[PDB]
Amino acid sequence: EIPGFYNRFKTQAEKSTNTGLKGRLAMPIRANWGDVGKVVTIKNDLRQLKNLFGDDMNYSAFKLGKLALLGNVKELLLYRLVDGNQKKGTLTLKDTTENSAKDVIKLETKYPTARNFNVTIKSNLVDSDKKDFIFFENTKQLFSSSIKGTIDEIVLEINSNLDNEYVIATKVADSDTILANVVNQALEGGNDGCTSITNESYLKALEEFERYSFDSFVLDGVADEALQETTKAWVAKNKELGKDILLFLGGKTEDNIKQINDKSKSFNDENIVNVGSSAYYENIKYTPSEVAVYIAALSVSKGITGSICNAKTIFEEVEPRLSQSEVKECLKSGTLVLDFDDGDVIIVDDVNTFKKYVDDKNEAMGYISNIMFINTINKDTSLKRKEFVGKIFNDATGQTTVICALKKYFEELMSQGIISEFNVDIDTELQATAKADEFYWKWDAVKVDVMKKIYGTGYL
Amino acid sequence: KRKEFVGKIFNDATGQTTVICALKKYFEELMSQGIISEFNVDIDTELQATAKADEFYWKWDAVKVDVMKKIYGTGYL
Repeated sequence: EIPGFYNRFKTQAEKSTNTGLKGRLAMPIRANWGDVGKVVTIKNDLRQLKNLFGDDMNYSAFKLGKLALLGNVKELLLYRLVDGNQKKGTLTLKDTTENSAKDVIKLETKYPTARNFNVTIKSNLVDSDKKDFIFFENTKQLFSSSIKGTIDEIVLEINSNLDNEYVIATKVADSDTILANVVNQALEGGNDGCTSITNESYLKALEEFERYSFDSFVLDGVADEALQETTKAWVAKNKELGKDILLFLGGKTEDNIKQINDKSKSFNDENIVNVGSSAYYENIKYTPSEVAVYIAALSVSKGITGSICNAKTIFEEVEPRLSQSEVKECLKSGTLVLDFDDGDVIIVDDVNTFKKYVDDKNEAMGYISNIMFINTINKDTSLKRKEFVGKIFNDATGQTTVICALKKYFEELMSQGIISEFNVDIDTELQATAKADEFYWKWDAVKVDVMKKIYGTGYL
Repeated sequence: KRKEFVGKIFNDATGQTTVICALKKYFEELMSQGIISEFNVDIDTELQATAKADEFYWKWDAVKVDVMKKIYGTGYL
């Protein structure tokens, strides 16, 4: 640059930061409003969810999004599910100067929907040629504007202000004629999003979700069986492909605790978590899958350095309600069920559906926190792939560098206290059999536990 | 190296030794860079016996240093 003393001030996030959030979650959702056919990330502010997908609790989108956000996920990734017939609302405007009136402007909702987004056009009381363009939803006004009677400036203004973000205006003809007055005319022709949604839509959503990486998946708070087996196979495929995705599920409200335990027996992969209990938060019930959304969100928000075996929930009630016998039955079945151990609703344990089996996949694998730990180690290691694969020569120096980097990572874990003991070394047994263009290595560790049970004995 | 050695040294033991020494120096330079893990370069006495007096035969083995394409890890907890 030219000589001088040029300041460039950077007080954007000086101390406006907090560290109370973590994790990311996947969400196929049915929605009346918002983008369609894309996987969109949502920051934890619910205002973003409300803006980008509406505020209708009749739909899985807003309700499950609110539950996930209250789960304190750092970034919530959504995908709007639709049938192919799903459509945008639309309205058309016409001129009045000519006896044979001609359509000159068309209004269409910015996102596909079927809501009653309405529009009003009336004569401007100040200027003769101006028309006052006002927009509503069921007469609840969104935005008002006034432009002279030329179509180009009218559509440009209507598309300019983001107060009119609900609707897009397009020019039908290049007229300079006075528009026709409308009063609360709905943008018709749209279709909602709950229309004929089937397993194929969920399959397409999952195929879209293959692109990204996630900490957990919950399947739209829907307990349809065939979707559950499909997602089970999909997660198994993703695991075999090096994508370590965890899955939470919730049974149907009609299922008895015996049926829920049978389903939790049917699932035995460690990445499957079955939720049995229903709950109420704002005096409104939530099916086991709807609360499975929340428990998955809370789990991913916990991340490492935590668990869920007694994490307090937002729910004001829980049902069905279990004695210690029923709780033990559910845990032995691998079911996760909420509890009312105190005046609040409390998560009973960290169990997953796998826990029915014991020894080879160890008992700690029956707990979700260990699976999150293993998936995190696999993810960081598969991040190291690109640092080390195809970039170092397999000699003693390259092996030493790889081992030193992994040792530094595990020592960082040790510094956090997550691991009580570890060692990582070359797998000389397999390294002897290794081909010259490959490397084998081994590591042992001991994750630091957490009190689930405590016992006290008193003397007087 | 052809232009350095062809038509400029007499095919005697001295010339063969000089050629072999130069090639050895080159391969040792490669070794110093670590590109080669092992090598040897020597006169091709099998073909040198059949070689005409105005020509030279030589042999060399080497082992290029590989790179990780595949890596596998196994975990214990």
